[PDB]
Amino acid sequence: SMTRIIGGVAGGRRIAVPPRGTTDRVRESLFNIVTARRDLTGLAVLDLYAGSGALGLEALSRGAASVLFVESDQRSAAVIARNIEALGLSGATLRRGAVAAVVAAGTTSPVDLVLADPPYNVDSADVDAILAALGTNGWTREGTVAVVERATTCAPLTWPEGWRRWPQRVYGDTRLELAERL
Amino acid sequence: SMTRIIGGVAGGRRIAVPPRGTTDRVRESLFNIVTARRDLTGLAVLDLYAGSGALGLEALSRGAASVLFVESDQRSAAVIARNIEALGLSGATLRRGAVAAVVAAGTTSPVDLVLADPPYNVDSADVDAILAALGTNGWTREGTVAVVERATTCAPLTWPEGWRRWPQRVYGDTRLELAERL
Amino acid sequence: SMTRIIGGVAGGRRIAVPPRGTTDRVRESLFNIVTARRDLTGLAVLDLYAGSGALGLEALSRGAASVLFVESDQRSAAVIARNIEALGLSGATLRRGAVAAVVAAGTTSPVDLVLADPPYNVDSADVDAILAALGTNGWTREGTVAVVERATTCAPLTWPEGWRRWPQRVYGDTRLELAERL
Repeated sequence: SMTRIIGGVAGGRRIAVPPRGTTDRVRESLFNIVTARRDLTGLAVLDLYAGSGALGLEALSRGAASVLFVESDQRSAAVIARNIEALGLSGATLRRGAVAAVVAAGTTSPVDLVLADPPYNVDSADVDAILAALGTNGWTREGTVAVVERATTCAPLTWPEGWRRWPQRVYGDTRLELAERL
Repeated sequence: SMTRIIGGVAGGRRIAVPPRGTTDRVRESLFNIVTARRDLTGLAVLDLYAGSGALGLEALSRGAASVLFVESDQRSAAVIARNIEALGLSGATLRRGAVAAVVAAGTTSPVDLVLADPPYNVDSADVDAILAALGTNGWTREGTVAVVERATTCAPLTWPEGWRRWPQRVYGDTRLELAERL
Repeated sequence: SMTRIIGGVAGGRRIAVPPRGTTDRVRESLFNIVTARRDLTGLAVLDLYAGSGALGLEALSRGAASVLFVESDQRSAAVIARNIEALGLSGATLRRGAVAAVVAAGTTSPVDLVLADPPYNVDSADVDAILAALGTNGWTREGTVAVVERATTCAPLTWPEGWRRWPQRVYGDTRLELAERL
């Protein structure tokens, strides 16, 4: 199947989705929330468990300078690459690998916005460990926003350390947890 | 003379200016900067040395929930009141009094955005004392943005405390200094 | 012009006065009243809108441990400094700046006695806000005495909070308002 980029310069353009996931309201809202509180212009973005790439590509559409997509599934990575090419927007890099492993090894290049939509079978307590790692392994700096999409049946996240949680939002059966590094 | 509100629901509407200050680019750019990094929706605003009220009325036009205008000069207060009326927007309060003395006495009602364009004969070191007072006397909370408009010939401000300075902007012979409370 | 210190170790010594306010009985009586109820020995004093410094210097003469003089006018600050040096008494500090802005920014060092002779052009409502600020911003502690000298044509002060007013005194066309922090 396909979904559509919501807003920005590629708004209304179609992108492919790998096999299931499993909304437009959720993605629209996510970016209304973020862009209400931050300009995407010039921002570096990390899109974890990227899947189709819908979240990172939305960010690029709305003026982010860079997005690193991290995705473990090879067919999903192919779909991401195809979507990057179809949109024609600069600044995308694709890293195919086990997400928690990439996150574990860290970086010297922090981002300003982390987007994550883990698969159904990732427990919230392992996500919590990823959130700690974002803080300590170079991925974030003061002001970095992290957004995690989870089904409402998943246990809520436990934010670490020095993150200020934003208000929690629900949409049908999906929850968005949002926080910023102090 | 008159100037115009730049954007928001009253964009284009005229407002009166007291016996002069003495731009549209400065006011436009101020709000481009702030509204890139913060949603004005629902915010509480403090407009110090308000003069015509152009800054605080701009904030109201763009969706601020409240503005407290503070102004010492009686004719200027009269102009501000006329402008609140002319515009017809809710959420405005006018307090006529000596601005530093108002700030000194404090509040239990913090704001999210402080706008200040002090007259030419207020020294920067006195503004510095006001910026400290905003911190300690109830006017601010974590996340509050402060913006001070000064002629380029004035000495730069010394931010106190735990404010993080944003990049400094200059426009002709006006500087804007912007910061947020950590 | 010149005036004389009334009492204390510097009793009867001359001090210079800036371009005028515009008495000896007022200052004599002020200290008769205060020293009837409080010992000056070892006290910390604040002299706001100090002008010539005549009040704070009187306090030092009678045994105050310290006086912080606050005065905005540069020639007046020069006169205070000259008077401090002429008397030769220790414990004087001179802070030149906008008085309400100094008061706004506060302190971690309270005083026992506040003396204030605001200029004619300062409204009683702005003095009232200073009086509030004195209580909340670190300038006072339990027992601190505040004394404000005003022309009888000025409206009376509104004392805040947990101040107990002492009896009001009048001397020609000057009033003294005295109170103590509960």
